[PDB]
Amino acid sequence: CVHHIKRRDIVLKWELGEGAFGKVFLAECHNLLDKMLVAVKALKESARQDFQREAELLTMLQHQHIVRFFGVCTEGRPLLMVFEYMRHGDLNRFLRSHGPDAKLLAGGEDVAPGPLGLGQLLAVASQVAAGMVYLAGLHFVHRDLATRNCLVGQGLVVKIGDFGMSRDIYSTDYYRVGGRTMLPIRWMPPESILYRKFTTESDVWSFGVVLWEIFTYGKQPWYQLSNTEAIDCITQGRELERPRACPPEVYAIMRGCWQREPQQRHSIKDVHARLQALAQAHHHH
Ligand SMILES: COc1cc(-c2cn(CC(=O)Nc3cc(C4CC4)nn3-c3ccccc3)nn2)ccc1-n1cnc(C)c1
Ligand SMILES: [Cl-]
Repeated sequence: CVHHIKRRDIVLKWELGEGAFGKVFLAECHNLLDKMLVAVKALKESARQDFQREAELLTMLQHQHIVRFFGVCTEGRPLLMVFEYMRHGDLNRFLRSHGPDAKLLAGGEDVAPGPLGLGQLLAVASQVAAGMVYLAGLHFVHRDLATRNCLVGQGLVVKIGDFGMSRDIYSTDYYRVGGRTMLPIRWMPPESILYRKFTTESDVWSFGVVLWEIFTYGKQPWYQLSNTEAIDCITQGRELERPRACPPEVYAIMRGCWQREPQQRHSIKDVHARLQALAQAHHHH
């Protein structure tokens, strides 16, 4: 039940990013909800079946913390996928520009430049956890949860996607095991690195790594290490250090996501419930 969009109704503004399989542009869309900003993904190239499967999946996935999908454009070439426009771009970039050095990075006119506070970091964390609760409820395995795969809209609205253009400007976040198989090893637990076992339990481990990215203002996990050294540390069971901005109670949540046995990891629903309770308790303080 994929919604179709006339090519005449899409006005491309500029190219945001490019990957091996697609191109993402900022665009204007007419008669969707007159003149609306949207983000358009163009299919570069089998590929048409993957595009069809994705469009169907994105029409079915509907949640306030999953990237909004408006439809496709199958009239002519390239094939297009229309997504919502999220002003603040990807969450990794957003965290890096609203960190301890935000004042140095800020434009002269930027509103109240400075590092995000605890309340804001907990609201970002709780929103990503809510999206992961929804996917787990559908028995859907993301396999590449990371802040680079989240978008931030005006009003600190956070939504999860799966971009693969992430595999271009964030090519350093992937390890090539062979051919075209790019693994986000720094976000993966030992069973995924060793045997490519991806489940809702390997996604909860990645959510723990997302919490660490959030509380370090977007640092790359294991940044001190090469890909082979990070693989060795993870399989040996080394844990990421508690971030300076991370309260001990948030680090206890990360540790719950990082239990060695996948079945011993806390469920994403309990992780979200705990994050939502900490965000509520801090609201007025
Ligand atoms: C990086 O920025 C954007 C990048 C996209 C975008 C979208 N997609 C596809 C995409 O997100 N796909 C997707 C989402 C999911 C959900 C987690 C469950 N699953 N899959 C999925 C499934 C099977 C196979 C491949 C993917 N790729 N790029 C869109 C807007 C934006 N942007 C906005 N605003 C701005 C300024 C940019
Ligand atoms: Cl602890």
